[PDB]
Amino acid sequence: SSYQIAVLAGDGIGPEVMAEARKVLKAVEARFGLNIEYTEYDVGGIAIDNHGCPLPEATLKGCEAADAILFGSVGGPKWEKLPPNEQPERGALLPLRGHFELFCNLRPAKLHDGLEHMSPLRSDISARGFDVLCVRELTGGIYFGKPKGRQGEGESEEAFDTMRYSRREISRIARIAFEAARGRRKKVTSVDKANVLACSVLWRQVVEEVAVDFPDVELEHIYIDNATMQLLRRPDEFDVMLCSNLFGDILSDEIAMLTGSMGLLSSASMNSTGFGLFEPAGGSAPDIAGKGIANPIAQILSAALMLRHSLKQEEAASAIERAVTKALNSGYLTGELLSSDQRHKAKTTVQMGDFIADAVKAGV
Amino acid sequence: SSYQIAVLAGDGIGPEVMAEARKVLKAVEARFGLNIEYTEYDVGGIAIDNHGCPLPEATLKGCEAADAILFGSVGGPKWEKLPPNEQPERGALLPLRGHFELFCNLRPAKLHDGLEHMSPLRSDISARGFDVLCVRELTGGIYFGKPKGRQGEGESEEAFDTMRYSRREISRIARIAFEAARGRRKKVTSVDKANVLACSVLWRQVVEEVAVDFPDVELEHIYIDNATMQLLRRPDEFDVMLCSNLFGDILSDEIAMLTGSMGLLSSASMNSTGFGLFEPAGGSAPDIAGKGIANPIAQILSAALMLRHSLKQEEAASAIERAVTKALNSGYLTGELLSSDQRHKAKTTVQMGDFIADAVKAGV
Ligand SMILES: CC(C)[C@H](C(=O)O)[C@@H](O)C(=O)O
Ligand SMILES: CC(C)[C@H](C(=O)O)[C@@H](O)C(=O)O
Ligand SMILES: [Mg+2]
Ligand SMILES: [Mg+2]
Repeated sequence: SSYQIAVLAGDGIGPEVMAEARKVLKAVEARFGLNIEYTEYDVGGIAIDNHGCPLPEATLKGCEAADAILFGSVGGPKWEKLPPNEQPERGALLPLRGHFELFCNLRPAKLHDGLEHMSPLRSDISARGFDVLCVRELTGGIYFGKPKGRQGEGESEEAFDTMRYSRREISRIARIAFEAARGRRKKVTSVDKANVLACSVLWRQVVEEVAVDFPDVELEHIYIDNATMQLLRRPDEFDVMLCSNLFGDILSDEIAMLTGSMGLLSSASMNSTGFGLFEPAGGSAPDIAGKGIANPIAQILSAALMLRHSLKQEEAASAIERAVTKALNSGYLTGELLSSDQRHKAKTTVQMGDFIADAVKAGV
Repeated sequence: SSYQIAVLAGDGIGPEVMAEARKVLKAVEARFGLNIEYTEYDVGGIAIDNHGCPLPEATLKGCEAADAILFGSVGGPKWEKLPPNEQPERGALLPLRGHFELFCNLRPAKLHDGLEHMSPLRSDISARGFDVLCVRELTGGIYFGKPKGRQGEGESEEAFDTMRYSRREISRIARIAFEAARGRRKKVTSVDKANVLACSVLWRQVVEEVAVDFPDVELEHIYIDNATMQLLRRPDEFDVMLCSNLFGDILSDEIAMLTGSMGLLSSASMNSTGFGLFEPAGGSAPDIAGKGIANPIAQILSAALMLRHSLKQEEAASAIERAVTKALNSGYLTGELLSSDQRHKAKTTVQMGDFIADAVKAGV
C-alpha cells in the first residue's frame, strides 16, 4: 500500500533542490510501482514568517502521520539577528530529534573518483581516497541532559550544561555502528575523551562490551583531539567512526569539508522503528537561492537514503545512487564542482534533475 | 636576583630535548647576565616507575617553590594499559593546572616560510600562509565541573559530567585574547556552541561585554562545528581564536596538524600572577627516544615563552626566537621536516642545539 511522506523544504535553496528530488522520485515511483503520497509543511525561517515559530504544531502533527520526513535546509541572514536559541535551525531540529527519538545519525562521506582535486587536502593525500561513515548518537549527551540553565548574577552568574549517557543509550548506537562496519571494511573507530570525561569512560567500556557480539570487526579507540589530526593525515584508514552527540557534530563537519564536495553529501536521522528524517549535509545557501545554480545531488541522495532505511525499498534506493554516479561520470556537474576555468561547462539545477530522473527511467 | 625553575622532563624524548633547551638557556644566561637555578623532578611515566604515581608530592612541592615549570612530555606504551584515568598524561597535567589555577593556555601556530609544503593542506591554500594564536580556557568548563561520576547499574547505569562557567571565568580569559589581538592583527574569533549549550550563550554574551573595552579589535563568533571546516578553507583569515576548555582542546590540535610541523610548536599555561608551565605541543614520541633524531625546537621555544611570560625577560626570549629562525633558514632541519629524498641532510638533536646555542652566543 501507500506511503506518506512529509516534505519540509525550508529556506533558501531547499525548495529548488526539493523540486528535483520530487522529480527523481516520480521516475522511481513509476519504474518500481510505488505508491507514495507527499504533503508539504512549513519549517524554519518560512515557518517563523508564516506562523510565528520555526516548528508549527500543524507541521509536527503532519510528521506524526508520515512514514518519513524528507527535509531540505533551514536558516538564513534574516533570522540570524534573533537570539541563537530562538532561531530556526536549532528551533526545528532539536525538537524533531527529541520528539521522534531519532537517536541514530548516519553521515556517509566519500571522495568520488575524479573529484579528488576539490578536497582541501594536499594532492598526495587526496589521491588515496577515503570513505568514512560517521555514526553519531543524536538524542543523549550534552544536547538534552539536565540540569541545564543559569543562576546567580553579576560576576558570579553561572551557566551549566550536563552531559549524561546510560549504558542503554550507548549500546544501541554502538550496535548500529558495528553492524554497519560488518557490511563495509570491518573496522569501528570509537571517539571519546576518556582521559577526562566520566561519560567517555562509560562510553569506552560499553563499546567494548558490545564488541563481543562482533568478533569479525576490529575496534579501536581514539581521543577526539587526536582524531581531528589523524583525519588530516590518514583519512583512508578509517571506516566507521562512532561518536557521541557533541563529538559527532564536530567530526562530521570536519570530514564533510575534507571531501571538498558538500553538495554531494546526505544525512539520515532515524529511530529504532525505521522512521527518519533525511536531509542534505550542507546549509540553505541563501545567496544562491532562485538562480538555478544549486547542486541538487545531496537532496536526491537524501531521498535515496529515505527509500532504503525508512521505506525498505533497497532496489529503488540503489537505482538513484547509480543515476547519480552516471551523472558525475558523464560530465553532469554543477558550478561549484568545476575549476573556474571550466565554469562555463556547469549544469543548472534543473538540468541535473532532468538527467538523473531520465537515467532512472532508462533502467540504470 | 636568582630565578628558580622546576624542570619536569618526563618520558620518551623529553630528557633528550630538555638537554638542548638547557644548553640554549646557558647561552642566554651568559649573554644577558641572568642568574637561574634549575631543579629536576620526576613526572609522568618515570614518576609512576620510581614513585608509584604520576605526580609525586615532592614534585608538586618543588613546583610550588619555583618561578616557573619547564615541562617536557609524558606518556608512552608502557603505561597505556592502565585505565585512561590513572595514567600519566592526565594524572600529571590536570592536577598541575588545577593546583596552580593555570587558567590561560596559549598555543601559537604558524606556517614558517619555506616549510609550507609540509602542511597537509592543498598547495594553493598552504601557499597563503597562516598565523593563529589559540587562547584556551584551562581551568573551568567540563574538565573540572561538578557533579561528575556515575550511578545506577546494568542497562540504566549512567555517567554524567557538568560543564560550568561563570562570568568571572569568561571575562578573565576573554581579556587576554583581546589584549593579544591588539598586538597582532586585531581580530578575535570566539568559538562556541551557542545554539545548544547554556554555557555557550553565556560565553558569547560575556565576550561581547568585554569587547566594549577594545573598540579597535574586530570580534566575530563562530560555531565549533563550522570552525573545524573553516580552518581547512581560510586559515589565513583567523588571528586570535578564543575557546573554552574542551573546544580549545579540539581546535588547537586541528590547527597544530595543519602546520605539518609539530616539532616547532610550543604551549604556555599561566595563572594571573605570571607563574606558568611551558611545554612542547607534541607527545613523547617514545619510538624515537635515545636516537638523536628528535626535533628540540619545540622544547627550546617553550623556554623562550617561559622567559617572556613568567620571567619578564623579553630580550632574552626574542633572542632564542631569532636563533631558531636562523637555524630554519640556514638549512638546520631535522629529519621529519625534509622530504625523504632529502633525508640525508637531516641534523641530529645535538647539532640543532649546538647551532642554536651558538647563534645566541654570537649576538643574533
Ligand atoms: C543546528 C545544530 C543544532 C545541529 C547540531 O548541533 O546537531 C547542527 O550543527 C547539525 O550538525 O545538525
Ligand atoms: C592529556 C589531556 C588531559 C590534555 C587535555 O585534554 O587538556 C591534552 O589533550 C592537552 O591538549 O593538553
Ligand atoms: Mg553540526
Ligand atoms: Mg589535547
